[PDB]
Amino acid sequence: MRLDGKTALITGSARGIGRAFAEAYVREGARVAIADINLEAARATAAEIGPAACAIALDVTDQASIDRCVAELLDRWGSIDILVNNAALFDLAPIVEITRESYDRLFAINVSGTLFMMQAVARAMIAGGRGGKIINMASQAGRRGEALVGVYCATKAAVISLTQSAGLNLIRHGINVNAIAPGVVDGEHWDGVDAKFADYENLPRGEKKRQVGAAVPFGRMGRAEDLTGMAIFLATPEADYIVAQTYNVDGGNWMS
Amino acid sequence: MRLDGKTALITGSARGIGRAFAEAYVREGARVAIADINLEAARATAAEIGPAACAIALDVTDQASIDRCVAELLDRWGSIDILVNNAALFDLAPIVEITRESYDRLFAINVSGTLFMMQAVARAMIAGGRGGKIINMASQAGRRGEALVGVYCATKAAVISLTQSAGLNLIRHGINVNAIAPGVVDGEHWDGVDAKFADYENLPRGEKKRQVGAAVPFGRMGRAEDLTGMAIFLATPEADYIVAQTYNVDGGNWMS
Repeated sequence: MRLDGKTALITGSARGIGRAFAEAYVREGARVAIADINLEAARATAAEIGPAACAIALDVTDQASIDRCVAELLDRWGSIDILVNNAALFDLAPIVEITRESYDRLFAINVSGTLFMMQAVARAMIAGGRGGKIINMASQAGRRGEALVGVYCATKAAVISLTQSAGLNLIRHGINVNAIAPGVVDGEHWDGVDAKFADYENLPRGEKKRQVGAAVPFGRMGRAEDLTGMAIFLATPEADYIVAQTYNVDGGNWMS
Repeated sequence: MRLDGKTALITGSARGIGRAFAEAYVREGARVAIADINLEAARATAAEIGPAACAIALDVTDQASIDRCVAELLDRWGSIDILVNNAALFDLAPIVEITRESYDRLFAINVSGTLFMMQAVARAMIAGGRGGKIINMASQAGRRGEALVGVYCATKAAVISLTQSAGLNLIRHGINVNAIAPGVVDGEHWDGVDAKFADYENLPRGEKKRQVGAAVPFGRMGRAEDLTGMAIFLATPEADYIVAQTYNVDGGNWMS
């Protein structure tokens, strides 16, 4: 019970890593909110997790949806103790092929979504008068640029920047802001991603995903379970002195 | 004449640092384009600099304006050898006071403008078949976040990221992409900026501009003349092996 009697809002937690954190958080005695743009999947996951989880519709790109979300949880819980900006989108393409739609969309969700979601919750925490914890999800992509991932990389670099700015600015109110930077995490999305690289680099279908996983010092592609420990640690008082940091949990993929 | 017989498009060069680069490039024997959103000012500076400089209206936030600018210059010069993305906006405010309006502009001009402007000129350079030089303008603000400069810092962090992604992707076509990161450059704009900080941190009017200047290791605030040397160098062949780098020219304000 490392998170006993605490409330956590996790964005884009209907599936993937977001769901993992939710399950882990609940296991530690915390009440979580499965926020997602599709209320169907949200309710499904929330019901699958138990009485400790509840669903709620959220479009991080829409201010109205953001203010509704926060106000509703405030009445159901009385206070939001932890916020995990997990909602994000991925895409890839060389410089000369980047489209305005790719740019517009990734920045709207990855950057804009994280920022205003932070602002909404931070304003509540300040009012609450008892601080809180905010964890952003960066990525190794945000540490260094890549030839075919310009747009995605740039959004993650921005997240790291915002974590530092928010961190220094909000710590005075007792709010810790830090981020976690995963490396290469397995998931179904790798089917198409691999196809993309295979086509962009003249590589056999499936070679890319193989190369990537073998290049990880640890010796394998990431897993959600590799991240939950840190997700929990940063939310405990044993981390009260950790401010505006981005911790890499990537099996050695990148060293910071 | 280190840039003899070359052409350079410099965005937002009607005034400030952008104008200093243009005057310097013209001194090294190059033909330049004073691109600005205000053609009145653009023409004025072009006439002031001489027969080597021409004016042209450009709004880096509008694809149409971007394509027209490149096409026109291609007819006038035949090729664009150098592109300096200098156009940018500055703004500051605590997290809880950041407006969508502030976010929208800065990202539109500082990030979006740099990316698509890069793509347009890169396309031309690749078609040209003889490569080229691209120089982005970063900032110390892109190296680490600040409490009251969240938006601006995030945009510059994204620039550094885009400079790396483009650098790695375009070097294969003979195009060098790098960035310059100035520290605190003196300006009139500092009049209002100082007022802002003075009001935000309970400081005497003018104390902020003083403190910042005194904190620079070198012993004084930046000047446009401090940056021209690096601007020229990165466009010469002595920098052909320099790829995807961001060089700080800040008198020691930040170390990389």
